[PDB]
Amino acid sequence: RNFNNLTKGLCTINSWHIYGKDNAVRIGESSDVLVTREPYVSCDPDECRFYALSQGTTIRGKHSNGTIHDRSQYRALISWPLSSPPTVYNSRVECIGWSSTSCHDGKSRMSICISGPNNNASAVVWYNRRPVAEINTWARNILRTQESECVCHNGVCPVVFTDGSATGPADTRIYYFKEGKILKWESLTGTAKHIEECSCYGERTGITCTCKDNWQGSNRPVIQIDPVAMTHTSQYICSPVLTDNPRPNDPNIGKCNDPYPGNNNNGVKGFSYLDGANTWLGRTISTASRSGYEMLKVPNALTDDRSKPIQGQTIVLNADWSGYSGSFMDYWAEGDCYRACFYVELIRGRPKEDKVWWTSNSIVSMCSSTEFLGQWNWPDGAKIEYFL
Amino acid sequence: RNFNNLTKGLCTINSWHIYGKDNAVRIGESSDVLVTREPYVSCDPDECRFYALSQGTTIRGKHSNGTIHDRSQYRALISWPLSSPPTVYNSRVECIGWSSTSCHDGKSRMSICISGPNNNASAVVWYNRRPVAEINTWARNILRTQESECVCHNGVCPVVFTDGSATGPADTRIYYFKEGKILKWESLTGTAKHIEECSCYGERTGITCTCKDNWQGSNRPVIQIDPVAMTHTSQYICSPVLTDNPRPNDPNIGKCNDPYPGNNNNGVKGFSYLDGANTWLGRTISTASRSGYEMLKVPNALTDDRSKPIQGQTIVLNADWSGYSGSFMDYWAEGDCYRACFYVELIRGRPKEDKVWWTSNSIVSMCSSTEFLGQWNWPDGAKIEYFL
Amino acid sequence: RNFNNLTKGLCTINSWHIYGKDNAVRIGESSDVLVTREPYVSCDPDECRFYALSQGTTIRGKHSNGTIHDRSQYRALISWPLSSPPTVYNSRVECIGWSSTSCHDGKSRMSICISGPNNNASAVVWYNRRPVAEINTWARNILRTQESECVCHNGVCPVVFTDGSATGPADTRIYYFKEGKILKWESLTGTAKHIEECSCYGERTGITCTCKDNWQGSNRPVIQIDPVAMTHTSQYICSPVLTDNPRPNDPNIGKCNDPYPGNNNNGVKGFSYLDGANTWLGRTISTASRSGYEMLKVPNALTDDRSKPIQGQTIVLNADWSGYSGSFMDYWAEGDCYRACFYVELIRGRPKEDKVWWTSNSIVSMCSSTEFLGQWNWPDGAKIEYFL
Amino acid sequence: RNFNNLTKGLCTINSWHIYGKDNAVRIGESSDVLVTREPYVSCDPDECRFYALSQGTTIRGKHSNGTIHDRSQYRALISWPLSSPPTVYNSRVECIGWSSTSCHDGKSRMSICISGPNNNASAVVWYNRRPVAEINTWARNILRTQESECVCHNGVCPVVFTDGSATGPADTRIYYFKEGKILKWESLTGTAKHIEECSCYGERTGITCTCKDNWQGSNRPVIQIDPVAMTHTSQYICSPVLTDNPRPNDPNIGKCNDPYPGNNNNGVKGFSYLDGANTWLGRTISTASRSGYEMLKVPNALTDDRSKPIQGQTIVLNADWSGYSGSFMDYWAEGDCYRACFYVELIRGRPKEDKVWWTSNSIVSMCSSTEFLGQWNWPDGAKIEYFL
Ligand SMILES: *[C@@H]1O[C@H](CO)[C@@H](O[C@@H]2O[C@H](CO)[C@@H](O[C@@H]3O[C@H](CO[C@H]4O[C@H](CO[C@H]5O[C@H](CO)[C@@H](O)[C@H](O)[C@@H]5O)[C@@H](O)[C@H](O[C@H]5O[C@H](CO)[C@@H](O)[C@H](O)[C@@H]5O)[C@@H]4O)[C@@H](O)[C@H](O[C@H]4O[C@H](CO)[C@@H](O)[C@H](O)[C@@H]4O[C@H]4O[C@H](CO)[C@@H](O)[C@H](O)[C@@H]4O[C@H]4O[C@H](CO)[C@@H](O)[C@H](O)[C@@H]4O)[C@@H]3O)[C@H](O)[C@H]2NC(C)=O)[C@H](O)[C@H]1NC(C)=O
Ligand SMILES: *[C@@H]1O[C@H](CO)[C@@H](O[C@@H]2O[C@H](CO)[C@@H](O[C@@H]3O[C@H](CO[C@H]4O[C@H](CO[C@H]5O[C@H](CO)[C@@H](O)[C@H](O)[C@@H]5O)[C@@H](O)[C@H](O[C@H]5O[C@H](CO)[C@@H](O)[C@H](O)[C@@H]5O)[C@@H]4O)[C@@H](O)[C@H](O[C@H]4O[C@H](CO)[C@@H](O)[C@H](O)[C@@H]4O[C@H]4O[C@H](CO)[C@@H](O)[C@H](O)[C@@H]4O[C@H]4O[C@H](CO)[C@@H](O)[C@H](O)[C@@H]4O)[C@@H]3O)[C@H](O)[C@H]2NC(C)=O)[C@H](O)[C@H]1NC(C)=O
Ligand SMILES: *[C@@H]1O[C@H](CO)[C@@H](O[C@@H]2O[C@H](CO)[C@@H](O[C@@H]3O[C@H](CO[C@H]4O[C@H](CO[C@H]5O[C@H](CO)[C@@H](O)[C@H](O)[C@@H]5O)[C@@H](O)[C@H](O[C@H]5O[C@H](CO)[C@@H](O)[C@H](O)[C@@H]5O)[C@@H]4O)[C@@H](O)[C@H](O[C@H]4O[C@H](CO)[C@@H](O)[C@H](O)[C@@H]4O[C@H]4O[C@H](CO)[C@@H](O)[C@H](O)[C@@H]4O[C@H]4O[C@H](CO)[C@@H](O)[C@H](O)[C@@H]4O)[C@@H]3O)[C@H](O)[C@H]2NC(C)=O)[C@H](O)[C@H]1NC(C)=O
Ligand SMILES: *[C@@H]1O[C@H](CO)[C@@H](O[C@@H]2O[C@H](CO)[C@@H](O[C@@H]3O[C@H](CO[C@H]4O[C@H](CO[C@H]5O[C@H](CO)[C@@H](O)[C@H](O)[C@@H]5O)[C@@H](O)[C@H](O[C@H]5O[C@H](CO)[C@@H](O)[C@H](O)[C@@H]5O)[C@@H]4O)[C@@H](O)[C@H](O[C@H]4O[C@H](CO)[C@@H](O)[C@H](O)[C@@H]4O[C@H]4O[C@H](CO)[C@@H](O)[C@H](O)[C@@H]4O[C@H]4O[C@H](CO)[C@@H](O)[C@H](O)[C@@H]4O)[C@@H]3O)[C@H](O)[C@H]2NC(C)=O)[C@H](O)[C@H]1NC(C)=O
Ligand SMILES: CO[C@@H]([C@@H]1OC(C(=O)O)=C[C@H](NC(=N)N)[C@H]1NC(C)=O)[C@H](O)CO
Ligand SMILES: CO[C@@H]([C@@H]1OC(C(=O)O)=C[C@H](NC(=N)N)[C@H]1NC(C)=O)[C@H](O)CO
Ligand SMILES: CO[C@@H]([C@@H]1OC(C(=O)O)=C[C@H](NC(=N)N)[C@H]1NC(C)=O)[C@H](O)CO
Ligand SMILES: [Ca+2]
Ligand SMILES: [Ca+2]
Ligand SMILES: [Ca+2]
Ligand SMILES: [Ca+2]
Repeated sequence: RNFNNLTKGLCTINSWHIYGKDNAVRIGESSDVLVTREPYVSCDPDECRFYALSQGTTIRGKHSNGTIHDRSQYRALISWPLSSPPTVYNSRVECIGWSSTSCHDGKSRMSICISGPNNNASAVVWYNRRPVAEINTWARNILRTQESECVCHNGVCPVVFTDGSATGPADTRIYYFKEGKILKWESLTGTAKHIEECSCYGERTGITCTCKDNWQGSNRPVIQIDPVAMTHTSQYICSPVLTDNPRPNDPNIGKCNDPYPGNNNNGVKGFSYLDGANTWLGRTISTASRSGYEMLKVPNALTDDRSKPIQGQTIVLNADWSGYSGSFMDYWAEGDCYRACFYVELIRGRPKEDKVWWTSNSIVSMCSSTEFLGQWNWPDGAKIEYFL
Repeated sequence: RNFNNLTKGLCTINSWHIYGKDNAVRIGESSDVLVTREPYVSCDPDECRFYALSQGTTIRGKHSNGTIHDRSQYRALISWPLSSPPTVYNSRVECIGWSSTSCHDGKSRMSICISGPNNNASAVVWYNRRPVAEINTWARNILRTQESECVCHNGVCPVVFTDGSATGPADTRIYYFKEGKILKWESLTGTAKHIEECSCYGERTGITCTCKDNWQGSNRPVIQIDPVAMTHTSQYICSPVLTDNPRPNDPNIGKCNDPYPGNNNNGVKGFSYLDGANTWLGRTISTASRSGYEMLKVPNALTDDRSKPIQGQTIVLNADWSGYSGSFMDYWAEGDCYRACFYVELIRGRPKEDKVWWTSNSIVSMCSSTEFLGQWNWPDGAKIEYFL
Repeated sequence: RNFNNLTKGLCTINSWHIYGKDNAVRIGESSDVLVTREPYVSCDPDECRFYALSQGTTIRGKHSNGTIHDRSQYRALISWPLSSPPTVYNSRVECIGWSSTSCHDGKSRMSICISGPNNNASAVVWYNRRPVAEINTWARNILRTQESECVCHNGVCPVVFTDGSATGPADTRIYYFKEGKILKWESLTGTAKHIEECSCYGERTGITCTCKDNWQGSNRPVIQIDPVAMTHTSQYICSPVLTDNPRPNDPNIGKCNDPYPGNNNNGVKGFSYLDGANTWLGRTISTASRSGYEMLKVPNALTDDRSKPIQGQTIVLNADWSGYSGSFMDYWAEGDCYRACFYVELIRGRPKEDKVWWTSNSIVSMCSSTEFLGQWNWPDGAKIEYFL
Repeated sequence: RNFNNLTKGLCTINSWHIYGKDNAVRIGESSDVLVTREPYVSCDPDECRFYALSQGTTIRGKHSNGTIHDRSQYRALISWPLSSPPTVYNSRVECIGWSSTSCHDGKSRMSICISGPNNNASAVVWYNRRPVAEINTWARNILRTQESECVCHNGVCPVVFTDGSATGPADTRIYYFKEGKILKWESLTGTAKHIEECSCYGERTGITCTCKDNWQGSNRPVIQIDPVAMTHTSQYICSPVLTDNPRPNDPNIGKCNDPYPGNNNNGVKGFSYLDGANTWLGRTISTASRSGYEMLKVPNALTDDRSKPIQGQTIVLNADWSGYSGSFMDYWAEGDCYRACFYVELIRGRPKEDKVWWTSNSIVSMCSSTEFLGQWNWPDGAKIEYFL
């Protein structure tokens, strides 16, 4: 086996096709399905799998009560076969904790989990299913990371972490790992003013991460990483097509180097593919809550502060609950280009559906097509009343 | 590994022996068995597996309510080990959608799933467990395909699709795939007037598909495909032994090039093995409903419009519910001939058994023997009353 | 891989040690454990597994009602990992039917299942998980076979079948298979007057089978098979230590060439290891019913009509229900001898425990030691009251 | 494959990081999780797994009633994937019995289980999943062994056994196995006065075991084994930091060659890493009961009868139930040193929580870091009230 190199460009994105869907909440009404949240997708050279943070209980289990909670000792990063639900019997534990990332470098997989109390959390870096390196909290305020896959080039796998305030300046670091060992880290540079939950993908240009500004911005910060030089830059998506949630209405001029104002101290993990005229942005349909999901083709969104959509695709109707979303690609697929993919977390239960005492989710996932495919919409599909 | 070539003839069929049976509905009364329909069987070079369209819920789950429905977002093609039931914990998702086919070419498996609304459906073609090609609806009216396995020769795997009316002329296409890529497609030619749900098998003569005419015919249309030239012909089974359901009583003269009249706008997926004096036809015993199943040896059924049975075998008693049936063979078995096999879907629940609110099925499967074996009958075996 | 040859003698048997136990009925009180009966054990070159005939329902499932029944369409030979219980999710179906045998030849496994009505049953012979040969009933009266493993030498695997009366002369045949194909069969010869459910093992001397005479005998018939010449002889165990059930009390003179009288038209599957001074016989402790199990060292039991025990070991107390028992060995273990092993079926439910409506079992298994080990007793361990 | 040699020293232990946690009792409230106790962890060259003694029933099963019991016929050593819970469907049975050890030698795994009545117990030694050797009780009083992993060097795997009184002088033996065969055994020598449940680890210095004195001592006995010479010595941890439970308060002078007095006829399995200035001891926080767990850095604890802690880490709060603890390491990890690891059994149910009728546990596990990591605490996390 050899380390994977990012040698291809993105395939032309003309629409999105269904890739995976687990119907976890439907099935979990009567099966031993683990309560999860913060899911993602990540590929090995021979298999692609679903990932999420378990809550250490099934949905029907009485311990599902209180699972709106973010950071218990009962959480772990688990993975399971593509489009199956996360069950007690099919889920593989990657590491223990309440914030994670994971990626395959072509030879083996690195997984990182953070655990601990708010003022004393630590990351453990696993490589080829063994713990290799550990990182202590540097700001003593909820050390946290991507909640979707990292990306590797020639064995080097950059990861974005943040430690510090969720509502003011924080201490963000980019770490560069190889075989689970720390090669280097650096403090965030550039014009992004707050960074959380980066969604990343790689292509010949380098590694691109679209993150969330939880503090003041409703445009998304972007970190661009060179995995060879092990350096990065940051800014915001310039486009006035705003993609955080909640968010103001779309103006006609966006902001490249500062948060677009209107909504403070909140946000949702999201993603984009920034590729000149082949640029597509994901966002919730609602500007107020985590409901609906759509993709919008916004040429040069990264650099053009006047850019608007010229094409789109609804993924989840506004009437249906969405949640976190993030990027991944099958770096080991055949062909001359990397096919852009993404997942959407479909959150069920609390806080929006409070007749149940749990919070969980299912997953839907799409990849790009060079065809102009007809669109459907993809709800979680569970009926809350059945759980009462 | 090499691509499989269709180098053998069919084994002489003198009777049928039990091959597989999953008892899924019996077991699912108290186990996490997924609700399915439209099942089939398909072999890899090292394993044969059961396939079906899941409904994204177990039978005992409250979401089983309403599963008579054909095309939800919660359906997926799943596969699972031969004669095991389709459980949450043992089922592998091949792709997402509500109409499917799948086949191994000797090197890897191609699976195709169609999803979408009626007017905007699309096929995604997967090869070696990755999405490779996509096909948009061409008639905007329920793009649909075989619901049983396709067949490959030297890497070329033909698949029959239909888009358009179920009750009038429609747009049927034969696609030719290799490694999931589209080599060619062509519009239906020949005398078949309506084509749905083709059941196919291969042998040195080429690929033979027995389909369903949903519009006017109660004889079955046949498509014969040359996978090297990538061309086909079509007609009907000439025999007056009629094999659709519902259907008129058997006359003494059949129809080779037009639908045999009497029953309109309905039908069931079925199959035959058309091999001169070694010809066997499957059909429901009832002419009115999907109940019973029998095999009948009808020499030269394809070409002889006077042909009648000379031997037969009951598979399912008329007192028991049947359903879809289709062909498959183990192309990788030892020996000098291909052993003909088939499955019968045993539908339980709605619409025929409406005291439950679900629709599901189990599977029984047979292969041919050169012996003249004694016959049994093979019911689903579940007691509906237990589910109340 | 090479075919296994029977090149070793039996290890000296000085006691028996615990080998496996699945506690299936205990666990099945609250888990998806399949109802079974007629279990056995059989080894591959890399793994040993438990085998049994499923009834196509779990114990807690409502379809467990009526499982005292021997021969439904819902039965199948399943296998599962050593000492695990037979669950819906871990059981591999080998073939469909209600009477079976199975054995590995060193390269692949042959499994045989018989299915059908009483007057029209048939065997299907599977090799390397594919159907290869079929055998129709020859006497039209419940074609039936060993219900424990067969044994192979240089690719030749003999199997004993019986078709015909259970209460008078029947038609017993010994078949010789290689790669699932029929090399030869022959009618029973020798002095055994009725043969059912042979338990077999192999060693340099050939293949030895201890069977059951269901008609008149309470001593056990023995068939000795030469797998090279493909010939056999038969007689009874000469010893007055009688080992069928039910049975008369032990006399002082046994019978070598005729049934020992007293009990007609009943019996239980059993086994022995016949090895001169290293001979050990298994039997139920009760002479009236299937309760208890003990091993007795009876020198030259096969040939000495006065032979009595000189050592023994209780396996199951008389207070606890037993059932079928049979022989197997790990032919692929290291060392200079084959270690004798056996299983005992521990039947729970009907007819003896009729407060439940089901019949099932668990398994306990022992192998021999050259040590003189202390003895325990090994009950099924389930409490019937829990199932009410 | 080659036998592993103990060529490395221990990594410097500056703190402990989370390694694994199964949340078994939480999950088992609504899933088919087996009741266990006496768990441990052990690595193969390609995977690390959790181990424990099953009770042959799930927690929700009615047979969980009475599982405080130590030695039934329904117990077995099982293993299952790291941090998954021990379920009916994912647990692999290693051998049958109620006292165990297991270890991989670099080529294959040896597992040992003891079963039998108190006066007639016996060990069966399994190697590469086959029974190889057996050892009869020598003192006829509950033959028993480590309840955590053994350690191997160049194919030789020492194991400590005890047979005889729990409350007076007993007969302890050290056995030396290779490929499951007995090379040698010897009677305990040295100054340790009573030995049970040794927790062992290996490094270039040899094999170090920290055991329990059940008779008079609240300091822990230590056995140091040379796996090449196949000889050993014994004494006690000299440190006045006492680590058994229950135990007296810590004095200022410990005892090197005799039990430290105050508590008789009780104890708990525990462990330490004895490595000069890199020495760390584990213990319950409570001196009265199995509650809490902490690690304490006690330089030269083995040899210094005045030694006190200079650093520590809380693992489980005193408010939470703990239980057995033991050592293991991944001998096949990359790097220049062996990373010390340990598990803590978190016992739930009887005798401390008697509103339920069962006794079970979950597992938490840590390994060492060269960083000074922030500490969390790791409770079982189940709510007993949910089980009522
Ligand atoms: C079968 O399936 C197919 C395939 O999926 C279906 O076809 C798809 O249909 C959907 C739905 O219509 C389309 O999505 C929309 O796309 C438009 C963009 O395309 C339009 O505009 C293009 C740009 O035009 C401008 O520039 C060009 C320069 O060339 C210039 O020519 C033009 O004059 C103008 O200046 C046009 O080029 C384009 O035309 C082309 O395509 C047509 C087909 O679509 C075709 O007929 C033409 O011939 C030509 O080829 C077309 O006119 C997106 O604008 C739109 O997204 C907006 O609207 C949705 C609601 O529908 C909303 O959710 C989005 O967020 C967005 O609107 C919000 O944001 C805007 C930007 O800030 C803002 O301006 C809006 O006011 C709005 O903002 C408000 O809401 C948001 C969200 O809550 C909030 O945040 C804000 O604050 C505020 O409150 C859709 O994405 C697909 O593109 C189309 N696909 C294809 C391949 O055709 C087909 O319908 C299905 N068939 C059936 C029968 O069902
Ligand atoms: C143990 O197991 C074994 C193995 O399974 C069992 O043996 C099997 O027994 C079954 C049941 O009998 C047989 O199936 C039937 O086969 C017959 C065909 O064979 C008969 O006819 C042959 C043809 O004869 C004609 O041509 C020859 C030319 O050679 C000429 O000689 C003759 O005069 C005549 O002109 C004969 O050759 C054949 O004889 C041979 O075999 C005999 C044994 O079967 C043997 O004894 C002889 O010596 C000789 O060797 C034999 O006579 C099928 O016709 C029949 O199928 C029809 O009937 C069933 C109901 O039973 C029905 O469901 C079928 O659909 C079909 O009838 C419908 O369709 C017809 C065609 O259109 C129509 O004409 C009918 O009116 C009817 O139509 C109505 O119903 C349908 C369905 O609902 C509806 O759609 C219509 O609209 C309409 O309403 C059976 O398949 C097996 O072949 C046989 N197997 C073997 C190897 O023997 C054995 O019984 C078991 N033992 C025990 C104790 O249980
Ligand atoms: C810790 O574990 C160890 C290891 O397991 C335990 O030790 C074991 O203890 C058990 C139980 O006692 C033993 O099993 C019994 O073995 C005897 C056979 O051994 C005895 O007889 C031998 C033969 O003696 C004859 O020939 C010799 C020639 O050398 C001659 O010297 C002698 O005079 C006589 O002529 C003796 O050699 C042997 O002595 C040796 O071993 C002794 C230890 O056992 C030792 O102390 C001596 O020093 C010497 O070394 C010994 O005396 C079996 O006969 C017996 O089986 C019968 O009884 C059981 C009930 O207990 C019954 O279930 C059996 O079916 C059988 O009895 C039935 O069948 C008979 C034959 O037809 C019949 O005659 C009986 O009347 C009876 O028939 C009735 O019941 C059956 C069944 O329902 C029914 O079908 C009939 O119709 C009828 O109704 C046991 O198998 C183990 O051998 C022994 N193992 C070892 C290694 O020691 C130890 O106890 C445990 N410790 C503790 C504290 O628990
Ligand atoms: C974020 O996470 C980090 C990392 O985990 C947290 O930092 C950790 O904090 C914990 C809790 O405080 C520390 O654990 C304790 O460690 C001390 C040992 O360190 C102290 O003592 C050292 C030795 O000093 C002596 O020798 C030196 C020689 O150099 C000499 O200088 C000195 O004068 C004295 O003579 C000091 O070196 C050390 O200082 C160093 O570290 C400091 C930080 O800790 C730092 O600030 C300094 O600058 C310097 O660098 C420090 O003073 C353990 O003693 C202690 O364990 C005892 O207490 C706990 C309860 O807390 C108890 O459970 C233990 O069993 C034990 O006490 C029992 O046993 C004793 C021995 O017999 C006995 O004397 C006690 O009376 C007591 O006995 C009673 O209870 C037991 C148990 O029930 C019973 O059996 C008996 O019978 C009896 O009833 C803790 O382990 C970590 O070391 C520390 N880690 C690090 C890297 O800093 C941080 O707090 C977190 N942040 C936040 C905000 O939460
Ligand atoms: C604390 O809230 C953070 C994250 O919030 C989100 C969410 O659904 O909004 C869930 C994450 N939950 C988990 N990863 N478990 C939180 N992140 C953490 C570390 O709690 C937020 O981005 C502000 O810093
Ligand atoms: C019919 O009874 C036969 C077998 O009886 C036994 C039993 O528990 O006694 C179960 C077998 N059940 C199964 N193998 N399924 C039967 N054997 C058969 C073929 O029914 C008997 O040996 C007489 O011929
Ligand atoms: C009998 O008690 C012994 C062991 O006690 C412990 C315990 O939780 O205290 C459980 C073990 N349970 C199991 N290993 N099953 C016992 N050990 C045995 C062999 O029962 C003790 O160390 C005195 O000899
Ligand atoms: Ca924001
Ligand atoms: Ca029709
Ligand atoms: Ca008898
Ligand atoms: Ca003690």
